Amino acid sequence: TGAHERTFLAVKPDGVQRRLVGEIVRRFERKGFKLVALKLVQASEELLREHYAELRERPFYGRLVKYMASGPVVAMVWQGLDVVRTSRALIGATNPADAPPGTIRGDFCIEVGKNLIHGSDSVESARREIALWFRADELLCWEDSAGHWLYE
Amino acid sequence: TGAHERTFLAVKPDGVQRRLVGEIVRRFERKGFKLVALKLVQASEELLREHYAELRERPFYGRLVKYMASGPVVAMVWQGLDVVRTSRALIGATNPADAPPGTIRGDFCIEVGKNLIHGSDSVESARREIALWFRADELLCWEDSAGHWLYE
Amino acid sequence: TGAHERTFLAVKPDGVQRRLVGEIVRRFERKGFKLVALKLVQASEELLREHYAELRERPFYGRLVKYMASGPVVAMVWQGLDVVRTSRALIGATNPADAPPGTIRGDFCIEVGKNLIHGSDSVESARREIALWFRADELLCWEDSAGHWLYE
Amino acid sequence: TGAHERTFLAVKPDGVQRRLVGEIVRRFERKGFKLVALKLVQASEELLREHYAELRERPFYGRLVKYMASGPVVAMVWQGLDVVRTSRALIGATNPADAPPGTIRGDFCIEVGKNLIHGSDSVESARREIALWFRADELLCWEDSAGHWLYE
Amino acid sequence: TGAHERTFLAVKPDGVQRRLVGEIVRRFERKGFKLVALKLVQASEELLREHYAELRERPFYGRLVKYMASGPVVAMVWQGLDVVRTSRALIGATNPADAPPGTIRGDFCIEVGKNLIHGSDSVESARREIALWFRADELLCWEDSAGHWLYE
Amino acid sequence: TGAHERTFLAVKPDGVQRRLVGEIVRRFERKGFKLVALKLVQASEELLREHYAELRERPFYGRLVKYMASGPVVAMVWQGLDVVRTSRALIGATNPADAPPGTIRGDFCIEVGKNLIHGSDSVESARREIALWFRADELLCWEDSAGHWLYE
Ligand SMILES: Nc1ncnc2c1ncn2[C@@H]1O[C@H](COP(=O)(O)OP(=O)(O)O)[C@@H](O)[C@H]1O
Ligand SMILES: Nc1ncnc2c1ncn2[C@@H]1O[C@H](COP(=O)(O)OP(=O)(O)O)[C@@H](O)[C@H]1O
Ligand SMILES: Nc1ncnc2c1ncn2[C@@H]1O[C@H](COP(=O)(O)OP(=O)(O)O)[C@@H](O)[C@H]1O
Ligand SMILES: Nc1ncnc2c1ncn2[C@@H]1O[C@H](COP(=O)(O)OP(=O)(O)O)[C@@H](O)[C@H]1O
Ligand SMILES: Nc1ncnc2c1ncn2[C@@H]1O[C@H](COP(=O)(O)OP(=O)(O)O)[C@@H](O)[C@H]1O
Ligand SMILES: Nc1ncnc2c1ncn2[C@@H]1O[C@H](COP(=O)(O)OP(=O)(O)O)[C@@H](O)[C@H]1O
Repeated sequence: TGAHERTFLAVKPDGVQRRLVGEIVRRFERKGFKLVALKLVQASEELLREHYAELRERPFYGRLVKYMASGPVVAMVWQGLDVVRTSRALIGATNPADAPPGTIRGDFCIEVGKNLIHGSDSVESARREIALWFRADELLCWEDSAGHWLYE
Repeated sequence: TGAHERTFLAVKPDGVQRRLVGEIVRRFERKGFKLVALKLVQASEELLREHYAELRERPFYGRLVKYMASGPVVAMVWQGLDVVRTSRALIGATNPADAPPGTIRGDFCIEVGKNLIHGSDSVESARREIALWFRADELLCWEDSAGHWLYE
Repeated sequence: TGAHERTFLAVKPDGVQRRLVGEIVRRFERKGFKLVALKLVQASEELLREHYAELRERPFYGRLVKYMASGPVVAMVWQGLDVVRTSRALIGATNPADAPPGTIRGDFCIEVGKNLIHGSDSVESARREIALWFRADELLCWEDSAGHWLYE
Repeated sequence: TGAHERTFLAVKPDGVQRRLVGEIVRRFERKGFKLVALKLVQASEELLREHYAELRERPFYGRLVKYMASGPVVAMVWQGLDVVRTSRALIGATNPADAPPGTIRGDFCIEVGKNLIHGSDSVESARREIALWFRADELLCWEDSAGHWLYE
Repeated sequence: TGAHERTFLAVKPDGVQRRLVGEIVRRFERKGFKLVALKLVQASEELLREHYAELRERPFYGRLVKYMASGPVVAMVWQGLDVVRTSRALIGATNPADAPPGTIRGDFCIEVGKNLIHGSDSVESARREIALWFRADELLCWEDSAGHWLYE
Repeated sequence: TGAHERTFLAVKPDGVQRRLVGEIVRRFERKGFKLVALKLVQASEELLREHYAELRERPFYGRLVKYMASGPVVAMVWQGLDVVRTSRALIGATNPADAPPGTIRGDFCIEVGKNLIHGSDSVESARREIALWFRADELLCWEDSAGHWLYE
């Protein structure tokens, strides 16, 4: 899908509580990605169980779903060339301990259960999570004036 | 009322296009205010005309309304003591020329017809603007861990 | 006297707790002031009522002493031309509501009882506060390479 | 001349030595002004005597000219609506002591003889200083892609 | 050779348009390198074709050359120990996708055909590129006060 | 042990002199580590050769001791899960040439003898260095409100 690829990102409850929302948004803005959906939300455990359905057998599954519902998250959709892969690169490893300085988690986090943010792991997960969290009318198309200075 | 006062803020289309959303959000976060609503919307002229109803007869009203409808805006509700009056101070004068460095308009723009942000001018205006832009179930109540170090 | 004037500054418990120590220090560093003493302490109530002796008969005095004692404070001494008066300008007005953006309290604080920093109000108060918080041996003399570019 | 107004700015030798060139440039970029000339230069005392000709009777004139020639300056031309007036607002008062936090001098400087930067005091001085420091071919015209988000 | 090694750097037209000049300059300043030449130029295709002579037969050569000529570039010479190799590390991989967060390309862009900066690839290349872009009298020798705290 | 592991960090004389203390502190603060001791000192040569005891027979040992004694150092103790190993990752490789951008030395330093910071290399070295630089009464215990958002 080229430069029209989209990913689902969410600032987790710890990110909101630590006042790192603007700090997170800025990292993706300064990179050149296009913000196309944004929402402050109180995620229900039902949505979170489906969001993390792949992890249902894991010992930390219950804790994860409860933590993600214990406070507001900032749900987001970002657009650009390799946005899924590259957003993951900017996030850093799942475990902050393996994430180098320079990444969100390397700069801001200690522990895997309190990493600040979610990013889709693949284009298939992205497509699944976009539809899960957002309605079609919540996804905005806009002509970026500086697009020519990011692409070609 | 009190620490429970709320204000309506909006990053205008130039804020999104100039990649200043994270920059704007960060400044209210670090000030100590609570983010209680957030969404990226593409506003109709109809909404904006109601939003700026009092400016109906102004020579610049057409330009304002079109400009606000020209791109996505980030709609926000912030909560805290004296948040309406204080957010306006953070934003700076309507004309960025009269807005001192240190303010959002002082640091980040030039002209009155492109001043990167809207803020409610009073508690009564905030009350009308919140209801106009948000459904009541888009306004989130959450226990902020940071209020302990901001309030007596 | 002159370029060798000194002030006492302290990051209050809310400053440490909100992780704003580095931020505060950076602002005095980038200004070109010379750091001559620095220390993390749990100041005893006995020390704090002598520090705030002049506010004895104020209603808030009691809970101001108890608060400043309720956590670690970063005590420091800064040196430079007009440091006392210039520090207070940088810190901002006592009530953060009166403190403009660009100042520490204008950027970071909401309420008077949680204004993340103390600064000596006069040259004479500075001499007194410096002597009360530090021993003579804690105040360091060091050749300031940067001085040749900050002074005529 | 509207949005086509230009001003001459120079990072003084102290600004270069303190590594504040990028920091200075950033303040004018983030404001929305257009950089149209840029040059690292070793200013001769002959050029500096003419640059500051208005000050020839002043007791500090010799010292000023010698300081300005003791190291490289970053000579610049910036363009935009009220760029002369507004650049001065961003610089802050001549004497750093009268310049509030938020301005270059308020944030970064102590003493009048070591203020970090020069800005034209008027459009007439701007026109004089542009021609003094730059040849016509050193002034570049470029179409700013985000111009529509700064003007109208 | 030694601390006297020099490299040619250029902020490409996208760096100027995305207002990242001050951001780029700040990163070499804070690393400890000495700025010895600086100018904003509008490069001819002829200069750029010589600059990228080795890429003459590449399928993207036309696009590169036109893009580089499409807007003003900031030409620079930086000086310091291992400055060529180290600047390249600061810049990051040619393709911004392979450039880790923390690098200029890692933080600030997406695509290989719009990577905001050029850096010499070797001491021999730097020598050719400096002579190509600068006259010898545009290269400044100045006694840096900061070298004392960067070098043994 | 665990979340209560502690490391010793020191801003070396070049760190203080280059006004990078606030910068360094901020980076450990934003990471979520807890500051438990802090102090500006002129460390005696006798202390420094016992601190660097293990490097006795190294050629540089002599001038390393004398350098670290030639100016004020900011001694500190930080606390958190895996703080020792994570601090060293944040600081970067001993030779800044091997230290990637995003790390402290990768961002700020050029040469091995002027790498602006020391950090304990192991848990056992930390216990030893902490005890050597601080008295038991200088290491503070305080309730970390932020901990509930950094740990599971
Ligand atoms: N071992 C664990 N203990 C507690 N929480 C975990 C653990 N592993 C993962 N998590 C949480 O669950 C989220 C989803 O895990 P996973 O899908 O493996 O990683 P990612 O978010 O990188 O795709 C993580 O981002 C993290 O917040
Ligand atoms: N004279 C003008 N010319 C063009 N646009 C204007 C003018 N005055 C105001 N505006 C636009 O209309 C908005 C609303 O105006 P107003 O309510 O007076 O200011 P504020 O938003 O600061 O309360 C302003 O923020 C600005 O975007
Ligand atoms: N009305 C008040 N209520 C609560 N605390 C106050 C009040 N006024 C002052 N304080 C506290 O007492 C401290 C010292 O008071 P004062 O000397 O008046 O201000 P400053 O610290 O700006 O010099 C202030 O920093 C503030 O935290
Ligand atoms: N009293 C003084 N002593 C030393 N240097 C001064 C003094 N006054 C001004 N200067 C230097 O001379 C420059 C030019 O002075 P002036 O034209 O009055 O101010 P400005 O630069 O604000 O236009 C100042 O920016 C400053 O660097
Ligand atoms: N495959 C490509 N497609 C488009 N542009 C490219 C490609 N490879 C390189 N370029 C452009 O040409 C410039 C010079 O290429 P090269 O010398 O290989 O890299 P570097 O500039 O990192 O030394 C690159 O910085 C980039 O702007
Ligand atoms: N080859 C060298 N030349 C000069 N100084 C050195 C050299 N190697 C190490 N040092 C200095 O000695 C300090 C301690 O050395 P070491 O323990 O090897 O590194 P680190 O401090 O990263 O653990 C370093 O921080 C550095 O300043």
